[PDB]
Amino acid sequence: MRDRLFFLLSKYGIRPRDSIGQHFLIIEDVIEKAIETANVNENDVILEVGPGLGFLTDELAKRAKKVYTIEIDQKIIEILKKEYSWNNVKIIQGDAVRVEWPKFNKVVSNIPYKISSPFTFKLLKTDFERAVVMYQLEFALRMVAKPGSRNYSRLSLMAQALGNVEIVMKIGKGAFYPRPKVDSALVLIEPRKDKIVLNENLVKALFQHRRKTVPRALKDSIHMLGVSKDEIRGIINNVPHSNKRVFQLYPEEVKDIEEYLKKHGIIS
Ligand SMILES: CSC[C@H]1O[C@@H](n2cnc3c(N)ncnc32)[C@H](O)[C@@H]1O
Ligand SMILES: O=S([O-])[O-]
Ligand SMILES: O=S([O-])[O-]
Ligand SMILES: [Zn+2]
Ligand SMILES: [Zn+2]
Ligand SMILES: [Zn+2]
Ligand SMILES: [Zn+2]
Ligand SMILES: [Zn+2]
Ligand SMILES: [Zn+2]
Repeated sequence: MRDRLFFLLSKYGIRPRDSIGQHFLIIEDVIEKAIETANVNENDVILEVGPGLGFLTDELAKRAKKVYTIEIDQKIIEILKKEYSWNNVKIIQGDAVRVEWPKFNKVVSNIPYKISSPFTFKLLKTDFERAVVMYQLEFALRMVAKPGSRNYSRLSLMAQALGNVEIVMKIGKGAFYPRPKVDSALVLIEPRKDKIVLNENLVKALFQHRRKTVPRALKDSIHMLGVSKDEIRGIINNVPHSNKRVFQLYPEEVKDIEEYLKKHGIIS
């Protein structure tokens, strides 16, 4: 399967990456394991991103009703059309972060690592049942980080606010060409049944400097928006969870800051 990649790459005379965050999955058992973890059946409509040379895509097309696969490289698409004969796959040309997504109930995909963050935020705001995606292990660990831990960040918060996230297994670096410098991780995401929907400008504001207390953080980001300090100082000194640093906040605690600011005219 590494061999099949080498033969496809030479056949079309193409180099195995345009960019730095890109690694082809080349173990059949990790593919079949992503698919079994996702429970892909003949009724499911799947989104995939960065199909590469169609290894995962081919397996998804045997099992699902319909697959949409988003690919940025027009040269890769010409190869997927020549190399495969799928009735039920729709290749979409574009940056997966920018293009409109189709309706899908599931995602099964090895994410190019350069887009791990924007893809994840975009997905969490989507109506899906289940997603099984490959990331770097550090990024996956960031996604399951708990409030108050050192790697807890905007990503962690939103993942916990909107999803249930488990790392299914470590994936060895041996399993990609070219070999990454670190291991990847098979990650399951389901939407929370009881989502905590937070204002994105607020969260962005707060975690611009997640090391600050929540009063410092709110005062700085709202001054930056053009508002007098004196106009803001009182309202923000009565903000809930003021004894916390931003990186210690549960989604539930952000929600109360939001409703407090909403009530006091700041966010609208
Ligand atoms: C899965 S890692 C490599 C594959 O992802 C594709 N790819 C890389 N970046 C993006 C992107 N932003 N949107 C969609 N496909 C991408 C590349 O063209 C390659 O086929
Ligand atoms: O299993 S990882 O350490 O190669
Ligand atoms: O190049 S990979 O290690 O992100
Ligand atoms: Zn096939
Ligand atoms: Zn790091
Ligand atoms: Zn599980
Ligand atoms: Zn100033
Ligand atoms: Zn609190
Ligand atoms: Zn509360």
